[PDB]
Amino acid sequence: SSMILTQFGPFIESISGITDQSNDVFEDAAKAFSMFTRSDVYKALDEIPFSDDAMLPIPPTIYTKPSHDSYYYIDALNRVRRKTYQGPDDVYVPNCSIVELLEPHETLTSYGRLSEAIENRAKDGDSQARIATTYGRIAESQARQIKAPLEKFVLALLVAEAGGSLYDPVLQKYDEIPDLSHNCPLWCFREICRHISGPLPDRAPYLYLSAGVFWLMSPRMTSAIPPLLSDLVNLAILQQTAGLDPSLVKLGVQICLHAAASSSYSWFILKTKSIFPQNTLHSMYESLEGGYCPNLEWLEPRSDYKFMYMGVMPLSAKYARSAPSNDKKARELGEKYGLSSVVGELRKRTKTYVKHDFASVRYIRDAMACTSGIFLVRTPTETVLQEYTQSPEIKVPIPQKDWTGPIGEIRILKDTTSSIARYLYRTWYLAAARMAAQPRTWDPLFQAIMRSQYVTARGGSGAALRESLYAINVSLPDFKGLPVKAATKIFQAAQLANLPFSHTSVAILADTSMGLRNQVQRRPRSIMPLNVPQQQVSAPHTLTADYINYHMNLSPTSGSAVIEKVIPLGVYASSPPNQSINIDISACDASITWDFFLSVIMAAIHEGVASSSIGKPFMGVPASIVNDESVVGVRAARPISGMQNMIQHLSKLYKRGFSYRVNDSFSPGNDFTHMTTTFPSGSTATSTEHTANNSTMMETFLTVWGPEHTDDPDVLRLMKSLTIQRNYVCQGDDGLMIIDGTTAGKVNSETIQNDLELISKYGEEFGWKYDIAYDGTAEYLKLYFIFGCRIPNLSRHPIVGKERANSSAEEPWPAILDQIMGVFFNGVHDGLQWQRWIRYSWALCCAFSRQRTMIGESVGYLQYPMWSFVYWGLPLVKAFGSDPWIFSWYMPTGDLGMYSWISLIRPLMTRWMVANGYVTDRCSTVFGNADYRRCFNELKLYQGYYMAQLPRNPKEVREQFTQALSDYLMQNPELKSRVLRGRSEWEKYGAGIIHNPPSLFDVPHKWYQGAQEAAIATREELAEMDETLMRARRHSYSSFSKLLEAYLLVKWRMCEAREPSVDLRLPLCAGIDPLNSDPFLKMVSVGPMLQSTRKYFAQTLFMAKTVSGLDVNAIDSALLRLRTLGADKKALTAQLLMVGLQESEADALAGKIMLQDVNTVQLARVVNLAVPDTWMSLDFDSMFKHHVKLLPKDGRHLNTDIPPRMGWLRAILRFLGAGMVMTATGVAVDIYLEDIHGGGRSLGQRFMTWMRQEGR
Ligand SMILES: C[n+]1cn([C@@H]2O[C@H](COP(=O)(O)OP(=O)(O)OP(=O)(O)OC[C@H]3O[C@@H](n4cnc5c(=O)[nH]c(N)nc54)[C@H](O)[C@@H]3O)[C@@H](O)[C@H]2O)c2nc(N)[nH]c(=O)c21
Ligand SMILES: [Mn+2]
Repeated sequence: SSMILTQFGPFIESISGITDQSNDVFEDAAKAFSMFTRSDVYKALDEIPFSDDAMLPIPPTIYTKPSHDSYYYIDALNRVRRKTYQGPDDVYVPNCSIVELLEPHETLTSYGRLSEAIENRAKDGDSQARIATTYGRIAESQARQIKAPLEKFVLALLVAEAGGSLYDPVLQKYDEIPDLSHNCPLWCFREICRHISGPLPDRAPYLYLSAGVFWLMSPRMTSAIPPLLSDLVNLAILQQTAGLDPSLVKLGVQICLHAAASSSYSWFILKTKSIFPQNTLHSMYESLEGGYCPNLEWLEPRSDYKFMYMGVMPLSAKYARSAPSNDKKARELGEKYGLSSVVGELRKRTKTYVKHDFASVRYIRDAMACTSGIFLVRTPTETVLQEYTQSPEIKVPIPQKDWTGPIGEIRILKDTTSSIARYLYRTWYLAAARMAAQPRTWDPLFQAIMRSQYVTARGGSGAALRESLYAINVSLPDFKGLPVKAATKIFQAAQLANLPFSHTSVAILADTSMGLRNQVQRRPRSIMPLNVPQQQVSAPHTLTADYINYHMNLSPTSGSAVIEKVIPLGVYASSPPNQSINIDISACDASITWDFFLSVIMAAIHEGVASSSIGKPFMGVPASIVNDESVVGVRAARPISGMQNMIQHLSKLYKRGFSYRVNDSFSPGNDFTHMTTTFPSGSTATSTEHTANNSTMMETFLTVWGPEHTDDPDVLRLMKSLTIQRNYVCQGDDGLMIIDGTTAGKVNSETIQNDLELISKYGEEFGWKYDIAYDGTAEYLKLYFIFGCRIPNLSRHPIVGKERANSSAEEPWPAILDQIMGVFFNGVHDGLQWQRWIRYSWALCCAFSRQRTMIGESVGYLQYPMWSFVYWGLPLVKAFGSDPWIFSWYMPTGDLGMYSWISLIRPLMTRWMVANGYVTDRCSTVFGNADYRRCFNELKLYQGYYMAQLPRNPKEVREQFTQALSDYLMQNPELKSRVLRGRSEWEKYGAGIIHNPPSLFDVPHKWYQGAQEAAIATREELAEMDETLMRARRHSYSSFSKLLEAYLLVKWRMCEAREPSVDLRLPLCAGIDPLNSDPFLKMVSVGPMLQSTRKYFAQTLFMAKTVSGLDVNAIDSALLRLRTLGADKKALTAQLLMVGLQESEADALAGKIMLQDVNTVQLARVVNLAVPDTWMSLDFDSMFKHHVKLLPKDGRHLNTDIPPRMGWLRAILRFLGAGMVMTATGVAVDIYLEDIHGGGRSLGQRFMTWMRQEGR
């Protein structure tokens, strides 16, 4: 596009596969991006000759909106509240005018901020002004839920799309993805915005600033415009990068337009977010006529979550959707929110898919990508008042007469009881007893670990803890003058370190400060962070819960990444013969209260733990005496253990309820403490606890309640065939009920429906509202599955979206780079069209790679070379004269990735350097006669490589602090004695061998550092970071890292492509089909990762956990390095003593390590090699084992042989080979070791040098 094509022409061709990429062009393009004014982006958009198919009616009511005033009021407690009109949910930001409340900005006369007068008038308690300030502040907060200005993302899209269709190297044809003239989201963006600016020279409807927003002073501007615009941009990019059906995309825009047309965008999106999934995913195959699905076997023990692929299951009518119909509800929702045309259009299209195949799952995926991806926002006041207000309705309470007299704070549940609580009790009692009986529980190291779990940089309600203690004349050290963020639990630990349990006890009842975090397609999550003393006392609860989840049930301990959400389980559960019910418990925290659960759980633990903990303190808490009115009449003083003493103090808090301090920053005058029985989300127990009750109640239902409430033979059979150990997987409030079918097909839908209704009624008995879904679909941990195929949900990963719950300003450049790289990796995992996605990312990165630096009137610029992004993981499109698109997005990160792409075109690079004057008489074992040193410096390859490795963020009372922390951790004398023994032992057997000895004595320093890096950076500090970056760019190098220089000595031969590991007609991941060549062939040739990645990697460490503050992978690395470096057994023993272990254990594990055959992944850590995040979804284990041959294609070579004592080389060598195979576009190929320049022996010594030199 002339304007665009004129300014980025050369760069546009370098990322389209037409021209080689070069830092000169990359950086020129970067300069061009930064010099582009916002209005120019809109002018560029004006040049696009949009097509009629990219247009649709834009509701005039989007622009003319009411005054915010009728949407708020002042309540009885003088809190600015949101006035409700559409219902209990209608509490978000309303769609109203905004210009009347702003004062023009000094320099940007066309933009304005909330009037200083209104705010000050609000600070002065005026009611009308408080309301206007609230609305103004919350509208802004809504507009800030993005990573950066939308104009950056649009400009990047224009620049990358000007490259036109992309030629697929494998399919050997150009893609047929429509050009921007057909992009309805973009057309809307341009039109809506143009209509708003009107005659104004400024085209941007609002400006996204570092801490706030300014709105274009147009009477046509609305508080709903930013969210609307943000959705459009995402949809614009996804249509070009995921190849989304343009027609499905228009439906999505329609929905957003309707949201802006309503009285509240966020609210409208919340009420209609189910449209696309319900009418596609949840209504597929009413008529199944064919296609294939996975046939997996769930290996034993089912708890390993390991699966094996056995082939494909031919689909027929026998498998058509049998679950309840949702047509009625689906159409009702549409009719009610003015979207029936969209519902019906979606229903009509869905019924046309009578075969389950790539085409159909892609259809679902596409549809599901259209849902708004905004991070919903509302004031903290509103979140508090809605999420902490109502308790659960216990329909069948525990009889009052079923409790004994008190034993301190608790009451025992009689065994006479008829309550079903009876079972909840036994289970926790049992677990507590076995937990407490474990010898490890009484190991000082174990207790240090439990005491360190909550010693972090995160807040722990510091202010309130200091006040509760102040009220009893217990003043904590201030550490006046220490450069650390005081509002951290690490700081809290330091303050409490030398105080007895008895002095801080009262803090257990102190207020809890509320936090907040916004979510996509969901209402705000509240964050109630307990303080150190509260977390300490919660240990018994947490431990018993872990014991249950570890020994008594089938449960996930997943994070937020797709790589750790046991994808394999979903495939299995959703694959016909099998069926899965998605069971969930809504309002979980508010349902785990004292009346039923907590009073029972506290008692069961307090009693089940009695004998094992008899006369000992625990984690710092002393034993004591409690009032005993247990047995009727008699009343004595009863001795209890430390562990019991904890439960004793915890019960008081649980029983009393929690006090949440709410400081609504967005609502002037909204400061208050709110009491509620709703469970804390920031307790070490929360998740594990909820997981334990989930499985316990489900178990009780399958064993007792259910069977006793029906005589239906079939329902009794179904129930009896299920077990929480084999058919029910849970985590927190989410659960998956997996019903293995049979040869005779799947279990009767009606029989399942009956047994689900029983579950529903059963929950009402103890206050749980089960959110059960039976729809032929599987849902668990936010991943969606149908017929064994994963459906990535693109709407949940907003490209421009970003969660900003507070008013603090965004992190300083270049933190945005990490976020952009994160956006890129989401695309890889979500399976976007690889070429279009790669090209786009390059444009996006380039658009953020340049930042203006100020140094006292000296205007300069920080510039990250294109090579820094390669290092971070972004694959090259074409360089050094190579063919285009030969590099896959599965190229590893850092050194391993650098090694991979370089090895792929090494000869080419050499040939290119000479052809361009980079020649020397000096011959290189890697680049021959190529003057690589002068080449890599001139094209900033070394600079980018080294710049990519710098931090992207600024960085007597000292002895006192570190010492306090030290006392906290080294509380128990036995632990210290262990570490010291290790130290004097390290001198004799380990010192000199390695210099990276991990040690408990390090924790205090690691913690101090953490409390420091948590504080806010100073202006000067930011400068030092920039200067560090500029220094690295100005310096000239002569080599890469020592490890990379060593890998480059290794050469390979790529041979025969691998045979398919799975059927080519089999849909595993929607979007990953024959139309997405690289990802598809990789999936097919390599094969999917069929085991939980947590369970897999948990097998690559000698020790699962350690003190919070040390790295388990680091300890595992130190041990393995000492072994490799020839150190003696006693040296590993010394290392293990320094990390808290007992001599007996130390000597044993150490002796075990000396003789163990370490697997590829675990041993590879000796040189810091890690399995790439992007590979986690594929069967990398198989690649290392059977597809990276270390015996040259034609036999043994002198240089390839592995020296007798260097068998550990094979591990490292496997990673290098796999690196090249995965980085090469197309099918995974068998790679064969061809050469090692100086031979294996010389190579091993080279790595040993690196090993012993670390931290020197
Ligand atoms: C000053 N500074 C800002 N950020 C970050 O910038 C953001 C908000 O800032 P802002 O309004 O203060 O920053 P400006 O980017 O500079 O806005 P701006 O008005 O954007 O840039 C000014 C003008 O420079 C012009 N320009 C850009 N590139 C070039 C170029 O290559 N050559 C020439 N001749 N002009 C250029 C262009 O006209 C443009 O309007 C913050 O959030 C920070 O994170 C910094 N980050 C680091 N590490 N170090 C810094 O010294 C620094
Ligand atoms: Mn669920």
